[PDB]
Amino acid sequence: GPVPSRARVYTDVNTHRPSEYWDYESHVVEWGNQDDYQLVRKLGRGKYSEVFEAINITNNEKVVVKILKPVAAAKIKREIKILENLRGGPNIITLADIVKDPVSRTPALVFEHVNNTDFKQLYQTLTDYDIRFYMYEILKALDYCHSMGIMHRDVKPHNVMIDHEHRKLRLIDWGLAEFYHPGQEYNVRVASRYFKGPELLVDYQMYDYSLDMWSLGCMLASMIFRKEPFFHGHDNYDQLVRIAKVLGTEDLYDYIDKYNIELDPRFNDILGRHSRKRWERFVHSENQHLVSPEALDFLDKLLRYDHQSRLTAREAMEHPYFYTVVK
Ligand SMILES: Nc1ncnc2c1ncn2[C@@H]1O[C@H](COP(=O)(O)OP(=O)(O)OP(=O)(O)O)[C@@H](O)[C@H]1O
Ligand SMILES: N#CCc1c[nH]c2ccc(C(F)(F)F)cc12
Repeated sequence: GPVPSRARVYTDVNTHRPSEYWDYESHVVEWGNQDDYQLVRKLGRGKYSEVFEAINITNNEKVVVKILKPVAAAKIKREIKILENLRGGPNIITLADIVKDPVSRTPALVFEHVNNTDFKQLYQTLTDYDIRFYMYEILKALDYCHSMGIMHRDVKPHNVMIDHEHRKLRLIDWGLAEFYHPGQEYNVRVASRYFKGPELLVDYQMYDYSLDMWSLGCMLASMIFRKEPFFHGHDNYDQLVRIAKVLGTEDLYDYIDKYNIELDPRFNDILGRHSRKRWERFVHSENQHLVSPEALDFLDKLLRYDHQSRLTAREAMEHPYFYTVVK
């Protein structure tokens, strides 16, 4: 069957920590006072929650309340434990409280509010310097959570809040996050389609933190090349074909061979034969201002089929692409 894999960094984190750290089922939730929060307006509704802007009436400060939809309780305790474990970490959203919603009778996660800049404005106007600056801020969040034995598994621009006025970034939406345990087989139905790593698309379950680094590369490619999304699959199968038209099919077959993966036969008629395209092929007059040899070298080291061959978040921080960023 498939050959096992383990991360090349932070494999022992959850072994060195006490069981209480990762055993989220055993965690006893400390419930706050639901009346401290007055809902102001609905901000959105996803598959797993309804999101509201609210006011903490004990300090008159804005908060965001995520009221969980009645779903599997195991997912809820996992997100709570991860948020508590990561609290105070660089650029990690702060979980301010956990209360029982009086209407839904389900948990409501209270977060610090970020006065976030409109997603479209960020995509359209962040400069070359700003992309490098904010990518460095995301790497601080990812190296932190990976160093804490957690993979985010849903890295994408809608999960990265920026209050541009205050040069403030927060990595949010930890609902798909998981503790990394070497040898564990994980569910491949994670991340948004355009950000799914090849490991997910080829149904390789023994993945790790490096999945986040692929997602980050997808985010970077779409920003610098002005191509939203960069890999535009019609479904999860066509998603792998879109990647193969850029990275080539030879390296894909080598990846499948190395990990002894049985590729879904549905791919035999759609993958075709493709050679890697040099990153310069995607440069044009409308994206030249965001492209540099350092950006292309960095992107090249994230977008690799072999999850063990990608830069880790800490190695990425050392890359020349960030030399210009004020530290
Ligand atoms: N801490 C926070 N501060 C401010 N706004 C927040 C915070 N957390 C979440 N939000 C906002 O809550 C809103 C609703 O979130 P939701 O997951 O339902 O939608 P979405 O982000 O637009 O979708 P998706 O990420 O799946 O594409 C979004 O506009 C998001 O920016
Ligand atoms: N794509 C897109 C827009 C966007 C939303 N949140 C971000 C966080 C970082 C970056 C960075 F500039 F660093 F790539 C971009 C965004």
